[PDB]
Amino acid sequence: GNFLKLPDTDCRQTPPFLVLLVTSSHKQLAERMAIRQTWGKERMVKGKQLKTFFLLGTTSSAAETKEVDQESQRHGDIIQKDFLDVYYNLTLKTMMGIEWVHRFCPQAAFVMKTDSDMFINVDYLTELLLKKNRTTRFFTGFLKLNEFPIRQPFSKWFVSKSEYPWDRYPPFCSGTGYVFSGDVASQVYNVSKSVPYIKLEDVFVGLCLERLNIRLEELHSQPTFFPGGLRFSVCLFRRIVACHFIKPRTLLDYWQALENSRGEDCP
Ligand SMILES: *[C@@H]1O[C@H](CO)[C@@H](O[C@@H]2O[C@H](CO)[C@@H](O)[C@H](O)[C@H]2NC(C)=O)[C@H](O)[C@H]1NC(C)=O
Ligand SMILES: CO[C@@H]1O[C@H](CO)[C@H](O)[C@H](O[C@@H]2O[C@H](CO)[C@@H](O)[C@H](O)[C@H]2NC(C)=O)[C@H]1O
Ligand SMILES: O=c1ccn([C@@H]2O[C@H](COP(=O)(O)OP(=O)(O)O)[C@@H](O)[C@H]2O)c(=O)[nH]1
Ligand SMILES: *[C@@H]1O[C@H](CO[C@@H]2O[C@@H](C)[C@@H](O)[C@@H](O)[C@@H]2O)[C@@H](O)[C@H](O)[C@H]1NC(C)=O
Ligand SMILES: [Mn+2]
Repeated sequence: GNFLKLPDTDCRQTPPFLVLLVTSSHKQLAERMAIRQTWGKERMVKGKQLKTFFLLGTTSSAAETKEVDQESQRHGDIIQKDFLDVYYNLTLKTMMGIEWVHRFCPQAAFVMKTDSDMFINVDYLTELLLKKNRTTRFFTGFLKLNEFPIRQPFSKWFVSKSEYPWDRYPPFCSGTGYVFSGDVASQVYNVSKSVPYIKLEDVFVGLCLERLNIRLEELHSQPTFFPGGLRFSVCLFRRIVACHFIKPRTLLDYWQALENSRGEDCP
């Protein structure tokens, strides 16, 4: 599948319950280390297996290439293919992770694609997934159902009429963090080449899901995904799945907070 790097893992021997696919660029070593020491730490969660992998492309920098090679050797949790790792190549990065699930971890019950600047409560997520009784063609996160392409020309998410010619986008979930049943990876990979390309990964995936007639669903009666970020509180963070706008130092402090208060009860 042209994977310069493959994780040292065997999903047939121990099928994971939840696989985390984390996007980060080569220089963001601090982010990856904070995740590996916090919510990305592999463990049983209510007896369910959690695995964490980092999606990376390639870089022109010889120094960064070397560092990432050493990191892969030392940690074995990097999935890599030869594509220029840049913001407007995030669609390739996403499709690489989905390809990895399809070819090497079709046993995964659930897969979460997430950003590096995020806080994820796998405990609460696992609890909600076990409660949802939705194991096939399932896809959730922060639902974006009536979106219009951004035509403001210097905007990060700007798309020309040539890049996306229609007035509205299909349903999709924030690329900050979305979750799906493992089977969906195979279906998306399968239809990927037939769907109109878009440089925005979450929209691209939304196009594929629409082609597949897979409808987006809310994970819970209450909001659990926060692309806009949140005011921090131990009690609030115990009852959410994902929060954006979290830098590495902050992530470590939040993880420590939750550890320090483990054992107290909340309203
Ligand atoms: C996305 O990554 C692809 C693959 O690396 C980039 O395409 C290559 O661009 C390099 C220059 O960096 C050329 O030398 C190659 O001929 C291209 N190869 C292919 C297969 O296209 C592409 O430029 C990247 N996208 C963006 C927006 O930077
Ligand atoms: C003010 O919030 C922003 O509002 C725009 C619409 O006006 C849009 O909903 C933004 O979400 C982004 O939408 C992009 C496609 O247009 C998508 O590729 C990005 O990943 C979205 N970003 C987030 C944070 O989900 C929204 O931020
Ligand atoms: O070349 C790049 C640029 C960004 N990212 C990742 O893509 C996600 C989105 O980037 P960022 O948070 O900077 O932007 P946002 O989409 O929250 O505006 C993050 O996990 C980044 O680490 C990446 O893997 N490669
Ligand atoms: C998930 O299922 C729980 C167990 O209910 C039993 O099993 C499911 C698969 C159905 O066949 C149901 O008719 C059975 O009684 C429920 O307690 C729980 O509410 C379900 N969760 C949701 C979100 O509906
Ligand atoms: Mn981000």
